[PDB]
Amino acid sequence: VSHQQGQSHLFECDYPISADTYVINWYKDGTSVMNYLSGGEPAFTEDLDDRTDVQFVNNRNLEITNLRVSDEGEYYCSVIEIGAGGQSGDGTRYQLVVFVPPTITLMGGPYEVEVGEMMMSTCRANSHPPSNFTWTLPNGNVTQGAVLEITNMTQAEIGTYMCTADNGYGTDYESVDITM
Amino acid sequence: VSHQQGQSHLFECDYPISADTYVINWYKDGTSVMNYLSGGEPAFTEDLDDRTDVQFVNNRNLEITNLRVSDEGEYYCSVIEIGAGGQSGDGTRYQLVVFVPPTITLMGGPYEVEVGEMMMSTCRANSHPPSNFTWTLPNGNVTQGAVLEITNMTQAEIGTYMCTADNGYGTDYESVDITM
Repeated sequence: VSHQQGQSHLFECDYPISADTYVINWYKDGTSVMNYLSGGEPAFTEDLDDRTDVQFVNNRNLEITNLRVSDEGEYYCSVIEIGAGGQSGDGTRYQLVVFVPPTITLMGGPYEVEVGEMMMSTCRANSHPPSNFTWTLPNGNVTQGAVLEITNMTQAEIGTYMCTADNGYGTDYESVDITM
Repeated sequence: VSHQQGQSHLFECDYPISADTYVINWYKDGTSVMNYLSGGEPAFTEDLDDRTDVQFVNNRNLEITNLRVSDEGEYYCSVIEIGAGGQSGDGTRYQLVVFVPPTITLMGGPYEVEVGEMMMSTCRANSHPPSNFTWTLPNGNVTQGAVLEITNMTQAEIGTYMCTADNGYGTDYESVDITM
């Protein structure tokens, strides 16, 4: 399940609780990030320690109201019923994705090139997951990879070059002219 | 055509230029934001003045590489051919949308309410365009509007309440418990 940064997500503890007294834990990648004893107060731990944007709702469910990329991971609750006939088990496991669409920045040059000289340009992008890159040359040809390289500048190489960055959660492009 | 903030957009001047000497202007909502004389240098004006993230590519096209919400508007180029038989005309008009998905923040209370007393909660969201809001009550009933209001707290009103914000370009929600 995916969201962008700053958005909320609520994980449901869907284990059938039937005891008057019980303990709930929420786990992130196998480590407890919240513990709760029925009738008490939820205590948030580890990655969720010192976060003001976390909530325990309906005495069951975990909510993070200001998602960060670092919040990504697998979440599930474990329930322990206290007293006679008391059972224990886990809720459904959820995989949280917090994505950031690509925004490109370009590093390199020169973009004005002497005949017979060279240039290099590295396309980069702020994103999550990390993006895949291509360069599109003035002739439409698509090159795979973040690095654009011209080794022997000719009248044939002058034109508009376009980087594209795509991480499955959005796309960005940026065009620059290479001239003599 | 839509993008998120920080992404690029390139507007094409698709007027058929056939003169050796010509002038190109780019307009935003009817006001010139760039002028260019063939063989000279592009000069960016008005809203595009003092922006380092603007480019004039292929002696034709306008590019903004760090989009802001304020960049929204209608864009088109106008071409003036200089000399004998010289013509003039406009390129295609484009409508640029720069959206921000909703991120909710909640304002109000109390969320612990005395019997017979009242509470109010106002759901808000950072977004563009501005979002439409609903509250979902513990009984599933969906109320339209950003404001949640409880006037006579009863055992019947306790439970989880959920605001949803949606602006056509994404959705966010946030759940809070109202108890006695």
